[PDB]
Amino acid sequence: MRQCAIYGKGGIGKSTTTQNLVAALAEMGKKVMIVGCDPKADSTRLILHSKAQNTIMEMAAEAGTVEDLELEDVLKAGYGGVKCVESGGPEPGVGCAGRGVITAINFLEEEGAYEDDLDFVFYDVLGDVVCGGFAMPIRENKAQEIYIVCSGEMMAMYAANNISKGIVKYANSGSVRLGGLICNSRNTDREDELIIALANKLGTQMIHFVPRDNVVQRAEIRRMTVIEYDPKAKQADEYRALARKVVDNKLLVIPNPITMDELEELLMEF
Amino acid sequence: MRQCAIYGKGGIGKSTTTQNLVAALAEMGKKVMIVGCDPKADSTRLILHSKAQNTIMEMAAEAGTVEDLELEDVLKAGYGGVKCVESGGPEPGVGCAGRGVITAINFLEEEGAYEDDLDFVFYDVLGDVVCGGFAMPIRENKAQEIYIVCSGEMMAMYAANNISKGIVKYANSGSVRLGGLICNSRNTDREDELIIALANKLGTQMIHFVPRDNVVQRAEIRRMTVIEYDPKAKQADEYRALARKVVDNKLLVIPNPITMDELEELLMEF
Ligand code: SF4
Repeated sequence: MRQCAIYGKGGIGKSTTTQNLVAALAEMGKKVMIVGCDPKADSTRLILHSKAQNTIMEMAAEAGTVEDLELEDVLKAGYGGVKCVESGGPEPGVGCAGRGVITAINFLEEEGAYEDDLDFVFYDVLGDVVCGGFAMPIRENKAQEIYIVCSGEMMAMYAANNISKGIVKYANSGSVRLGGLICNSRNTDREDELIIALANKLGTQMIHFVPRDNVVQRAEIRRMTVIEYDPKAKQADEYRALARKVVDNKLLVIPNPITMDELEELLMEF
Repeated sequence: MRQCAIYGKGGIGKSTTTQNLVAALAEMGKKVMIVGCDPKADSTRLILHSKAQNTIMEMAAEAGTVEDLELEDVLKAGYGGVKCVESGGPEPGVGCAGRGVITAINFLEEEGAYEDDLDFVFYDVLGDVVCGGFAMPIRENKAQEIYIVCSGEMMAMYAANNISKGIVKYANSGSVRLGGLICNSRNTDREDELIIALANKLGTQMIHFVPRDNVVQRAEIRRMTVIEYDPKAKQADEYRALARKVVDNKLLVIPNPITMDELEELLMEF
C-alpha cells in the first residue's frame, strides 16, 4: 500500500487534479482511498458525484460520539470503486484542522480501512498554511510520498517551497519524501520552464504539466472527473500520463528548500 | 483606541485593501498600528516600502527568547507615522499560526506599544482556515471590530460566511462584532449587488465597494499604497471613502451565517 498526500495552495485546482489523478488510477484497476483534509475544497465531489460528502467530524457530532459511527456512514465508494472520506474542517474560530484528521485516521485504523486491499491512499491536504495541524497525515506516519500541486505564480511557488520545508522537518526523523511537483497550468508564458527550474533547485522533478482545458470545468459542473465525463478527451490522456508516472515513480527525495532571494530571482527572470 | 481586524480569504487583495485603508486613516491624521497575522501576505510592505518586514517569531528564534528583542527590532514606522509589526507564520510543518500572534500581542503590550496615543489597531488576518489559531486576536480580547474583505467569487463569499461563524462562537464572551463586508472588486457582473445581498443575509452591510483600478497594482509593484503613490487618483478617494465610513461606523452586529443551500441560491440568482 502506497501512502501518499497531495499538498498545494488553494484556488489553483489542486483537488480537481487530485480527483482526476485518482480517477485515472482507478481506470488502471488501482484500488484507491481519498481522505479529504482541505476545508477550502470538496476532495471527493468528482468521485462520489456528491455536492458535499458528510464529514467524520460532522457525523461524530450528529451521533454525539465517534465509536457509535459505522464505517458505511464515513467511507463511500464512487467512480472505479474509489473509497472516499472527508475529515471535516476545524470548528469555526475554535478548532484545529489536525483534530479532524487525527479522528479520521484513528477511526479508519480501528475499523480496518487500511488493510482492505488498497494500492494507494491519497490525503488531499490544504497548503495555504504550513502548520502542525495540516501536517497531521505526515505526523501520524500515514503519508510517505508527497506530491505538490503548484503553478507559475508567486504564492503557488512560495507554498511549494514552504511545504518542502515541512517535509525536511519530518524527513530529518522519519520516512516522508517529496515525489515531485505537479504544474496546474494557468495558461502562462512558458510556465512549465518556471516549475521545472523550481523542481531542479528543490532536487525533485516536475512529474507532470496539467494543461488548461475547457473540458475540466465542463466535467466539474457535472460533479465528475474528465476521466469519467469524456474518456476520449486529450485532457483525459493528460491525467492518464500523470497517473502512469506516479505508479512508476522511484524519485522520492528529501527536498532542498530555497531562500526568498532565490525564489524572487526566479520570478523576476520569468 | 479602536481594536479592529480585517479577515478574508487569500489571493483577493485583502492585505492591499488593509494597507490602503490604513494609509487613508493616517492621511486623515489618525494614529494607526498594523499587526500582520497573514502568512500568505506582506501586511506592512506597502507602508514600510520593504519587501518582507522582519517578524517577531524570526527575530525571537534567532535571539533565543522574545525578552531579548527590543521594541525597535519589531515595531517600524512607515508612511504617515503608521506603526508596523509582523507576527511571523508557523514554523513549517510543526508550528501554529496562533503562536506568532499571541507572541506579538504579549510583546507589544509588555513593551507599551498599545499605551501610545493610537486611534486604531488593525490585525491583518488570513481567513483561508477559520481555526482557533487565526482566531487569536479575538480570543485575547484584542480585536472588537471585524471587517471581512470578500469578492463576487464563490470561495471569497464562503470564507466570509465561515469567518462570520467564528465571530458567533465568541459573541457571548466579549464585544467582538462584525462591522461590515468590504468588496474587493474582481469585475464580476453585478458584483456590488451580490455582496450587498450577502451582507443583508448575514445581518451586516457592504461598508464599501473597492473598484478594480490598475493604479493599485502600479503602486503595489513599487511597494506603496495608492494614497502615497498617487494621492490625486480616483482610487485614492475610494480608500478615503472606506476610511471615513469605518471611522463613522456604528453598525456592529452578531452576524447570521447562511447554509450552503442559501449561498448557492444567491450565486445562481446572479
Ligand atoms: S495548528 Fe494550524 S490548523 Fe491548527 S489551530 Fe494552529 S494554525 Fe490552525
